[PDB]
Amino acid sequence: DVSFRLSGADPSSYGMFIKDLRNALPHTEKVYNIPLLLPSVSGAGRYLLMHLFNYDGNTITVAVDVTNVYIMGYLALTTSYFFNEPAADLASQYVFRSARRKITLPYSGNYERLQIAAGKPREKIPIGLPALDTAISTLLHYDSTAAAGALLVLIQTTAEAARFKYIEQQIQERAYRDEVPSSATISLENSWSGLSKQIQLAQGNNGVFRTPTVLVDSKGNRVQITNVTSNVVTSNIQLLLNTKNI
Ligand SMILES: *[C@@H]1O[C@H](CO)[C@@H](O)[C@H](O)[C@H]1NC(C)=O
Ligand SMILES: O=C1O[C@H]([C@@H](O)CO)C(O)=C1O
Repeated sequence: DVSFRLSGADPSSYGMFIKDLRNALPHTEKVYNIPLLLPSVSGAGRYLLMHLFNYDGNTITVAVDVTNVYIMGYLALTTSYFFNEPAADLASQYVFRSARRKITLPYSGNYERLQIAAGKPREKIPIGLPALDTAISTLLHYDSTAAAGALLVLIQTTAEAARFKYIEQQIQERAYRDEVPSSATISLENSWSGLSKQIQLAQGNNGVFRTPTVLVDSKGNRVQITNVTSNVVTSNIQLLLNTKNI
């Protein structure tokens, strides 16, 4: 399991948590020195438990699929909550089995469905460590509209930061003040699968991408990523989605 405590959190301790989250995910190989997540994992071992505590020290446990860093659901006190999707249904066979009841959220976990539920695109939802405190607090007691927003914050501050050092850094800058995510953040989030695939295909193409990946950079400019010498690959991305799962 991994844990994170908002009380006393600072950029350094958040960065530590994110490192621990990345290190909790298994891989047998690296591709251009980036850990390649497994194609598949059998049974219960497929799910990592991330214990999160708000500033007041109340906690939720979040279940994360170690093959794709997707959040399946979470436990708040004696009640479990899972997305309305086959993968999370499965997860519910293995995790939080002693919850007194299980709620299926009225939406799947994809960004587009969460945004609709939350009533706003994530461009307009501030993120940061205080937003994460708020999100944990929201999730402690069921409210599906509010939870959609809290889940968007939760996903981006945990899984997306684990995937991209740049997003980790964004959150670090938002340690004590939330701000909407930069376009670059959105762009990386949206491109993780595509980036992951091209990086894997580049191996056999001398580090060159079969299809270039268009992103938004730190300056708010469009950039075209063609090969593994880009900073996106050498410095930013930290985990690759197996092409088996694309
Ligand atoms: C690879 O990427 C670098 C960094 O963007 C760029 O300057 C260079 O032209 C590209 N090289 C090839 C072989 O495509
Ligand atoms: O395809 C997606 O996977 C994650 C989701 O599973 C939650 O982690 C996400 O946000 C998407 O849009």
